[PDB]
Amino acid sequence: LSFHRVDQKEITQLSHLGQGTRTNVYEGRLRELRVVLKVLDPSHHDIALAFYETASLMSQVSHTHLAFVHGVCVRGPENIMVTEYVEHGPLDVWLRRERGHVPMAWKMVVAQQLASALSYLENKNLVHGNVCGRNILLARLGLAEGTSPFIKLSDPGVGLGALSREERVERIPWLAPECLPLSTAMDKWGFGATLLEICFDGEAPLQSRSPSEKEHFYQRQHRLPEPSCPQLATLTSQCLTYEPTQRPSFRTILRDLTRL
Ligand SMILES: Nc1ncnc2c1ncn2[C@@H]1O[C@H](COP(=O)(O)OP(=O)(O)OP(O)(O)=S)[C@@H](O)[C@H]1O
Ligand SMILES: [Mg+2]
Repeated sequence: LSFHRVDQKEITQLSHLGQGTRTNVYEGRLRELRVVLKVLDPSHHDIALAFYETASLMSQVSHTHLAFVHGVCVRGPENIMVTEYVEHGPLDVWLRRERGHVPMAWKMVVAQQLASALSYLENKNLVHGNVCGRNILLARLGLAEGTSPFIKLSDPGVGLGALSREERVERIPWLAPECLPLSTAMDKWGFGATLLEICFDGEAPLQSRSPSEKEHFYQRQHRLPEPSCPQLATLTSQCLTYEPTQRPSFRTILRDLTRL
């Protein structure tokens, strides 16, 4: 309910960027700010409500590493979330294109930035539910001498609670295992999975596997792979622990990363 209604006349739709979860995403302009326009598919009212819920919740938080949500445009039957365009796009796509050339120090800066934003959300007691490399956007590349990367975590889109089992399974291994059959504990697991994804240059474990085989992995409660670095491995394994209450707080995660 508490979100800004963007007028259709204030937005200009440019190029199609990709399909998202129940969406098509376009570059746009907001009268001018550079934005993305997330056009909801024709949906049951409960999906639209979950879409509105995200826009409302995201409009009331602020963080240097959270992408802005400008509001929602209702254009006839259409529902369009209007969010900040982040210059260099998704981290996973970028890492895959740049693989082999990204130092561990760079990855540790990015990790700390993400842990900072999630520590703030944990404090606000706000569930994200879609922490993954595709949703970490690069505002600054930080490869050049004297530079440092700068990320922004985007909104979760249609809230996890409204999605089907099939699309929850597709979100494995970022999806917390307790969510397969809503606590901020789930974002600790997504963080851990995103750290693995980053360490492996944008390739998450279990992505060459079928949906039924991802589901089976969780049902057997197999442990996800560890990175080579034992301190980093200690943190990822702690985050990627099946019992949610055994996952460390983001205050603790943040402290551990700062020493790395
Ligand atoms: N904030 C942004 N800035 C720049 N490009 C973006 C942004 N958000 C999305 N994109 C682009 O749009 C494409 C589709 O984005 P997705 O994140 O897959 O869509 P989505 O509607 O947010 O669905 P999710 O993340 O499953 S809830 C991405 O591959 C990016 O290239
Ligand atoms: Mg997204």
